Amino acid sequence: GSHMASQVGVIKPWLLLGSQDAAHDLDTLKKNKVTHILNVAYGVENAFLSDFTYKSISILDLPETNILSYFPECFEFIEEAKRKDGVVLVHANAGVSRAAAIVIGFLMNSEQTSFTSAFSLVKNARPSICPNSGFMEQLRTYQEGKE
Repeated sequence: GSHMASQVGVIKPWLLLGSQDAAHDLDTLKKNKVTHILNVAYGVENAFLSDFTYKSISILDLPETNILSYFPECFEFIEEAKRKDGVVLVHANAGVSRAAAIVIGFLMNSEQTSFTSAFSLVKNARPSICPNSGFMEQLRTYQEGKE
């Protein structure tokens, strides 16, 4: 639909979580010092191609989507933005399910923190998160083989 105001969540100094409206808000991308944009929706345009480094990974917000399977490509890119001393916006469409799951899993992977703690960090930053129940269960299981 038509563009609306948005509120991104701060996950790390260098890692933001938000919606496609945030991805399409040049005023706030500027203010937030964004350098990198990770688009994990389906069919959302990258609007400012000369202005940011982009990565698009097509993902469907369905409970049968295996969110874990997209982690390497997402986490690679997130780490690129960090290594460059930039800021990455991770977004999808609503930015409450796919994109939320990616960031929760990124915290679990990068710092070996629990699902419950990663989830709480992300939801405190972005109270609108609400991952689909497939993603939820997938995240609960993630990396349990290393215990």
